[PDB]
Amino acid sequence: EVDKAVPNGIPPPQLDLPYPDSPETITDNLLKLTELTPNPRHRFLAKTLITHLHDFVKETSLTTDEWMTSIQFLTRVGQICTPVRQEFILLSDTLGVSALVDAINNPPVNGATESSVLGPFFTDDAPDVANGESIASEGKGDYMYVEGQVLSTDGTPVPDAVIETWETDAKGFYDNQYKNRDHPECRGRLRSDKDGKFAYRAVVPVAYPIPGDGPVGEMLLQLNRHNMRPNHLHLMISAPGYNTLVTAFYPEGDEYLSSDAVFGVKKSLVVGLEEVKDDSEARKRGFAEGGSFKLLKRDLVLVPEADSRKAREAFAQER
Amino acid sequence: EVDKAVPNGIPPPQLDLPYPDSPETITDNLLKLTELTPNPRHRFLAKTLITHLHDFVKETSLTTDEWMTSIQFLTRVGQICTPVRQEFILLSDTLGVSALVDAINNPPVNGATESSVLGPFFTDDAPDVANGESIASEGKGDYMYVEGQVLSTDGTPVPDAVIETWETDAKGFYDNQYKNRDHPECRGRLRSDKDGKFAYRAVVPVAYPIPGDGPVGEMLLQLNRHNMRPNHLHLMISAPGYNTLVTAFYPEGDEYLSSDAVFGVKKSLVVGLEEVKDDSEARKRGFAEGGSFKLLKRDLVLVPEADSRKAREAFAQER
Ligand SMILES: CCCCCCCCCCCCCCCCCCCC(=O)O[C@H](COC(=O)CCCCCCCCCCCCCC)COP(=O)(O)OCCN
Ligand SMILES: CCCCCCCCCCCCCCCCCCCC(=O)O[C@H](COC(=O)CCCCCCCCCCCCCC)COP(=O)(O)OCCN
Ligand SMILES: [Fe+3]
Ligand SMILES: [Fe+3]
Repeated sequence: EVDKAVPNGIPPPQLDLPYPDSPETITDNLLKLTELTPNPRHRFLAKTLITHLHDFVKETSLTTDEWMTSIQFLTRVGQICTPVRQEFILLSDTLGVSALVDAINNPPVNGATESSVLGPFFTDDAPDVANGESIASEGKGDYMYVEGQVLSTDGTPVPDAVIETWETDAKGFYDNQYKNRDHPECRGRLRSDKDGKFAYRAVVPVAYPIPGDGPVGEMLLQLNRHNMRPNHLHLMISAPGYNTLVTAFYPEGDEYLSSDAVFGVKKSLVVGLEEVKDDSEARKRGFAEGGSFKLLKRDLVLVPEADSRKAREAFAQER
Repeated sequence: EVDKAVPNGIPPPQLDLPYPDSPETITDNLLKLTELTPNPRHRFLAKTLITHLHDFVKETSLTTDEWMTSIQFLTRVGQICTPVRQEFILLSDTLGVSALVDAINNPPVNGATESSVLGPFFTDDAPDVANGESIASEGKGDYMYVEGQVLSTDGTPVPDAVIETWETDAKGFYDNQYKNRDHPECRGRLRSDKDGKFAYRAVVPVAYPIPGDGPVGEMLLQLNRHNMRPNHLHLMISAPGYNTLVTAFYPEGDEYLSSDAVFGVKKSLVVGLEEVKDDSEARKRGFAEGGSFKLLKRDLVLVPEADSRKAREAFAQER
């Protein structure tokens, strides 16, 4: 049995739509119809999409089998998605779309910190961590210290900003990739102080794979691409009056830096960690075993919300 | 909990991939990587796809919310697909892609019969119907007679071709849209005779809606488009040595002819049914109530398989 469908009530259009006598007329008629779309933003998106879609098909002479393979692929991508897995985001990520959209929507005007992709490992349950405390238990990897200031593009400190941070442990796992999730690990939620300063202890993150077991994984193998991300520390900074910044810093030295499978890496976000070999200083910062630590010293420069919106709308006129 | 992912074993590429310092470099790097795709057809498809995708994003300055809406839409489309519902095909259909691909892959060489979309109502269980017999029980709608000849493009009759035909009843339902499907209705499987001739009784099909209750239905309403198909009779003709023809004929007089929601209609496939007001002839053809019938007289011209393939690859030279 199959459902009886129901007419949606839209009338036959009063437009000149000649019966297609060649493949081009399909496109022409569809584009004519698209002009009936009443929201002009929707109309623009629809028109531009259709043109690209039809041009793609014409340029490639897509075959029946290739079209059907595409259909089945897109279907399987949707069907593997769950509240804990977003294969369509992963497809957007690996095809560079996520990163391109992210850039366009968060233009780094006036020397702002650049954004980078969020990925799937953010949790809204990270513990509160005071400045100087650790997001990582002892034994989760090599010591790293992170510090800087949250500032406006004009240089003014931003107090009370919320800084969410998360990363892998030394094995390349986020805390929710373990069976025993008794307590959060390698993540924290901080607040910039009254001078906009923040500091915390952490571990040196490591490279890791994105999901290669579903359709996106199959695609990467046909493209002879890897499914790896280089090491990074995630940060998300929010503060009323500013454009929320979702970003990451990528330590130098990782062989995947130039070929991030999701195009998170940006030049300004690759950081050279400083080796601090000063046992006294290490212990004073609260590293329990002292010795030495890698230092990641970086400010987080936020764009006032009105400036971000203005930049985006002004740049969208060019394009 | 989330799965540990696994590296796919592809190495970091030895390519010059500068860390993006502007959004354009995302695209440049992705296109460079794409050259590692080993199958040159895949490489071509991937490259063309990526360029269109990235151009679409740049031209529109797609917003974060629009991107996320798209993601969620595509997800829902996949998730509603089942063995009995293909919402991705419906999306391809309503955006004209299915019809465009179908045309390109079944070029009407030497004025052969043009193809048209299959839709979802084909069944491989249709009963055998002898020439002159009916695919429709009495009381399923207005009488129609269908006849013609199956031929090669050189004019040679094609004997023993298998002709699958199906259609709605006068209420606009296919047989599998009813609770009681004890037996097939308004469908049949014929064989062309030794002179390539076929003939059968049927009913005049009627306009009907495609599924409007899923994501594609929501999209059509935002585009101020209807979800209707004009009246049509489906045919699928197969014969060893020839390109299988999936087509449909669309009776004149239907207000949706110019605006088929899935772009099945083609100029050559619109047919003017002849009103035969001849009680005697109606009875002689086996119409039980006599009176009158509409006549659909159309030949089915098949392309020899080698010719179809040649035409397609020659046309792909242009593009
Ligand atoms: C907007 C204008 C531009 C759009 C125009 C076209 C969109 C629809 C048509 C898709 C065309 C398909 C051809 C692309 C091929 C690329 C990869 C080729 C290699 C390959 O074999 O990949 C298989 C299928 O991948 C695939 O099927 C990849 C499909 C990619 C889908 C298109 C983009 C998805 C959306 C991205 C994010 C959405 C954000 C919203 C803006 C993987 O399968 P396999 O190798 O295991 O087996 C089948 C192999 N013979
Ligand atoms: C070869 C295989 C082929 C497979 C088929 C091709 C696949 C191509 C991709 C199709 C994506 C279309 C998704 C649009 C969903 C819109 C409908 C959602 C439901 C709903 O009621 O949403 C409304 C949106 O309608 C609207 O937005 C109506 C306007 C429709 C515009 C369509 C273009 C939008 C951007 C899509 C980019 C995808 C990249 C290419 C793969 C309100 O929500 P809203 O108003 O906020 O929605 C704006 C963001 N779209
Ligand atoms: Fe990550
Ligand atoms: Fe139909």
